[PDB]
Amino acid sequence: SAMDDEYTKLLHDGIQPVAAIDSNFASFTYTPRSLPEDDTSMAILSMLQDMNFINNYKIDCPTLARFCLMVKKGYRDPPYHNWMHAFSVSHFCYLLYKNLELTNYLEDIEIFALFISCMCHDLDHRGTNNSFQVASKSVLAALYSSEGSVMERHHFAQAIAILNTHGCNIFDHFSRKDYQRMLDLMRDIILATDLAHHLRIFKDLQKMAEVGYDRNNKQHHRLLLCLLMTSCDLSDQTKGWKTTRKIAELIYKEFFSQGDLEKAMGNRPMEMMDREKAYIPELQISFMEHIAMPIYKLLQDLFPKAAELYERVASNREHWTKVSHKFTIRGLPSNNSLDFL
Ligand SMILES: Cc1cc([C@H]2CCCN(C(=O)c3ccc4ccccc4c3)C2)n2ncnc2n1
Ligand SMILES: [Mg+2]
Ligand SMILES: [Zn+2]
Repeated sequence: SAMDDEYTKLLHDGIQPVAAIDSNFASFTYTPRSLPEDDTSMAILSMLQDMNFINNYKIDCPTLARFCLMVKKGYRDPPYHNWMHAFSVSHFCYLLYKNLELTNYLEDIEIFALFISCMCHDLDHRGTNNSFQVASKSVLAALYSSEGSVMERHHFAQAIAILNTHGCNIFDHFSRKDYQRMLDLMRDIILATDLAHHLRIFKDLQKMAEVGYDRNNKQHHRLLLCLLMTSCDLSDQTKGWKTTRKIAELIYKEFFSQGDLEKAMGNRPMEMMDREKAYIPELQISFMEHIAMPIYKLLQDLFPKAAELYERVASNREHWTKVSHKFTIRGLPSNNSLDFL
């Protein structure tokens, strides 16, 4: 068994110093997708250690090693919503911790919940979205469609199922009150990853940003955790152009595969999921303008040190404008043939 030897080494070899992963591992310029997948569970432990969660919460090391491997194992391999996505989202949470002084805004247990939620937030994703669950009358829709956020409820339920697996409950020494709090936070934070939920609370986020963050305001904590989660989830867009071009490839491969399935079901896919209609530069510009940029502008409004993130996302949006002309075929194709007509 592969997990078992992986577990044995994770537990008995000791936790690698976070600096040994990469020289700018803690920088907003680092691209966590550069880390070999085989190295990621140890990197999770290193980040947990560096944020002092292992010692502060007296987390059992065998239990933690098992949990981390179980969470990794709990992801399938669609083009985008896979473990490397969850790992990179988790890494960005770590970056927020290291760069933005979250301890001035949030409780320790909230920051811990955010990170664990990042690890778990897309568990068992099947490469299709909430709309598809309903349209395809999936088991997940049968369970959760009446509440909405079908996939996100599933990701949360999967997280709980991992904790309820013998040897994997990293929280089971917590007080009943603290345990209840952690699982409630995980619920809220994972459900916040539904972009429909983000769009619903957007005005509230703006309102919070304009009056000013009040650390004594419980609703402000809740709003901030949502914004931070969303910021982690979309953080691929805060990297260099090469990263975001690759992530566009992954997203649309996943989306177009769904679209093909919808067509086969006799359903007309959304344009962004229809490989015959989707014009990727215009779609990406739309995503950046209408969704990503305002999120990181809000983050900047709240945390001035986050300015560079917004600036990157803005820069990436302008890059799509710049390359768009390359999507139109001028001259002949390289084979000199018009066969594709
Ligand atoms: C890091 C990142 C993550 C994502 C998606 C992840 C899954 C959910 N997403 C959507 O439902 C969604 C919503 C609105 C959209 C509008 C225009 C184009 C695409 C859209 C996609 C976002 N995209 N999509 C494009 N670039 C991304 N970059
Ligand atoms: Mg998700
Ligand atoms: Zn995600």
